[PDB]
Amino acid sequence: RWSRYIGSIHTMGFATRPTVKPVPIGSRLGFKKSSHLVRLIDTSQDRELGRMPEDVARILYPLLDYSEQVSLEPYLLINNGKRFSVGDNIYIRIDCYLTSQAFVRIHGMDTRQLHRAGAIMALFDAINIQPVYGDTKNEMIPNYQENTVSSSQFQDEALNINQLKSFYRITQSAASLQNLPETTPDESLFKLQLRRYQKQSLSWMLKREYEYSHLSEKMNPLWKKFRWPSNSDCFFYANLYTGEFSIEKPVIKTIINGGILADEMGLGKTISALALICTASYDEAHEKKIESTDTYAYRTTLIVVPMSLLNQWQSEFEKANKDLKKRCEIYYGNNIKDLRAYVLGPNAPSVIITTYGIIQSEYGRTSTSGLFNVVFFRIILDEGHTIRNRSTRTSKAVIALRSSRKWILTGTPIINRLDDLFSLVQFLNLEPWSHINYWKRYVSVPFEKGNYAQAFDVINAVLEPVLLRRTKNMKDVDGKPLVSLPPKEVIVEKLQLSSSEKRVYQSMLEDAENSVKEGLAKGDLLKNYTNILVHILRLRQVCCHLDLLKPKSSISQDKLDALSANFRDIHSASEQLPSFECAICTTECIEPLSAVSITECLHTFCEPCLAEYIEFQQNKKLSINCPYCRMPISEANVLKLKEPIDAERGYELISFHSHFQSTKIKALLRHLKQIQETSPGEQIIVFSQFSSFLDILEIELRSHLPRDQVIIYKFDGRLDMKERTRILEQFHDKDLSCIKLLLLSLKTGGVGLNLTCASRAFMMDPWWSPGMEDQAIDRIHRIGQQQTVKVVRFIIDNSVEEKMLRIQERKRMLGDIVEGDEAERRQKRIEEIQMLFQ
Ligand SMILES: [Hg+2]
Ligand SMILES: [Hg+2]
Ligand SMILES: [Hg+2]
Repeated sequence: RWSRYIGSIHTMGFATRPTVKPVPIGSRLGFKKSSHLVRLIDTSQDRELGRMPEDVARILYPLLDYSEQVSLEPYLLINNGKRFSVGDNIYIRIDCYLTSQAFVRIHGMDTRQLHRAGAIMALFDAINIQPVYGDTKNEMIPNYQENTVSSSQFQDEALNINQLKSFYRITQSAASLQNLPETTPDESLFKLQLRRYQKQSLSWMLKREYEYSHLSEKMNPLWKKFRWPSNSDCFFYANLYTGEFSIEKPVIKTIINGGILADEMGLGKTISALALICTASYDEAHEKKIESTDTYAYRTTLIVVPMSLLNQWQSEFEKANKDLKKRCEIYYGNNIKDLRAYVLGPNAPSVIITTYGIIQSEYGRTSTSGLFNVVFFRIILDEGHTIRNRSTRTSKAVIALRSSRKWILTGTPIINRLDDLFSLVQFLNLEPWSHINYWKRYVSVPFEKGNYAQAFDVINAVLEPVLLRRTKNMKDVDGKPLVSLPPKEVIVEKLQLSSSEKRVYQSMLEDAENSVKEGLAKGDLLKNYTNILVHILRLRQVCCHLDLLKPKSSISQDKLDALSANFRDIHSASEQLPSFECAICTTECIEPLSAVSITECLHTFCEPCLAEYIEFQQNKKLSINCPYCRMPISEANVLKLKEPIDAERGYELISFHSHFQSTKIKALLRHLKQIQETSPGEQIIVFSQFSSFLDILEIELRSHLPRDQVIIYKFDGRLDMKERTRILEQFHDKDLSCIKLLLLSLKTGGVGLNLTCASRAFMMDPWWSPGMEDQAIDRIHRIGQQQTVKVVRFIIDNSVEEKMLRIQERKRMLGDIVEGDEAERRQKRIEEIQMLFQ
């Protein structure tokens, strides 16, 4: 035990009790603890003398609780040789000492610990003691107290795209990261070729797991160094954030296993994670411990991944893994009966891939089968910004997962709020920042009160040792960008027509071929040139959508989800089995459940009873109304329960009749549903030459995609200029919470339309000229762009569209307009038709 002085405070006090004999100048005063009123007493008279000012009482009052930790010895400064009157000023010098009972003495007690760390921090501000810096440019300042540091210009927790690009500009702009060593995995266990940056992330990820056995022979930003005073060793160290002090320099190494791998999309995060698994797939230290002399899955790596990427991960693992001894399986649909026994058993798989929705579903119903009665070896979250909402069942589920090593693979750790990082920290369990009180007191509140640079330094301080972030725009040591971004990548995706679509396309081909046989049997093929191109056009329309030749349900998937929610709310589980009445025959219990017919307004019928009503009302051509409440019920809006009934989900309302989706719209939706989780905020452009096809696409896309995650913009081309630019205005509005689609016509192209924000293009149909399609795509990419423009061309296999592509290939070889008289032009007209029908 010892004591030591660190600073003094000079302040006047207001007299409370008069003094008969004036107090000595060097009076050894004291502080008694009882808008805050801390009392100033003396040691001789044992009476009260004064009340301190408010701004000084706020500093003294909480410090008196830590008496053994920080003692305050106030001395008297001026004696006017007079009895203290009622209101005289008491000039005091408060000598502040530090006792070893605070120094190096380090149940949900965050409030007790922050109150100390804060009162101590306010004490330092009063005595105006500052740390020592040792670099050429000075680092961060001490974080200030509550309702201080010039709090002004209140800012919301939600972030601007400008505000967000400023956050990245500091965490991705760490020190030189181009000198990270390259770890190359041997081809005995891994059959892919990592890039230069991928070998760096592997070495860093192995370093983060402290796997030094796979490296080739390869302080404390929050703490700061203070200096003792010398009036009334020469250094000490402290962390004002937690109130912890240490006589020696605390070089506490990194503690958590793993980290966050944030990288711009296109740097191969998935491949780097796989290289990590193929290098270290089990806890070697645990294996030796158990045999040299339980719920730990010391050999299994759990990968939680979006649903739309569940099969790609299984695929990419098989394409990369060479060691057959380590197996990889997908946990989905309760396929593994006792997963707890599986991952702990002798045949434990090395990798298990599953969905957040599976993690969410098993957390809610208290699934003791697995995933939560087992501590995994390594958890890897792909697109980890899913858990960014602290209050959703999915986040609570992920945070409940236990593992020795944790990884977060996300290209965008912050979507639209600063505290999206908190759950990333809460997952990694970074004490004390996993605790919410530590986060809201040192990051949230200072940010919410406009002192944002203060919060960004704290954020950048905790994530720097744990987060690694590289950018495709970064330069290597040789002088090259990490990724050579081409202007565009165009890919032809061949599709095959549905069973119904082929029968239509084959019928239209007869009329096309028959018209060729007519003109050819009349001595001149061009005599039916106009009549031929008509049938060729109809074939082209059949490829896009059959409705382009000449009832549709009026309920979107968002509405069905809402109707299903209400239906499960009306018919809730209870002691007895679930039963459904019928509005026509008053049957208390409809059997079977597949015979239940539910109207647009959620009223239950027997499927024959409702059908009999509709047939009877349609045979008399009378407006259809619900037999129960007399509301407009459309026949296409009749609903039924999905068969079978999912026990984990409940009743699901699907359309009674089925509706037709063309092969191309089915394929586009297949892409879009995957881009949502692949890359947040992306602007996609959808080209088609047929305007009515764009009208169909708008209706189908908005019906099959959630509104809060996919926003559809369609350029009517028949609107005033201010609205058209207002559409582009909202289309260039980058929103990482959704993806934006611009449906515009290939005919007009992008003439006078800025389309630079687009990262992806979808060509829904080909045209006679390659120039028009090329010109539309070429107005999206501009040199000096962050992302290459990914283009997909949907072409119906063995159809006219495949033929038109061959015509374009001809034009590119010769030209679009190679002039010539009507003698040379007939040959081109004939050859084009031959190329269409061969
Ligand atoms: Hg019925
Ligand atoms: Hg009804
Ligand atoms: Hg050809």
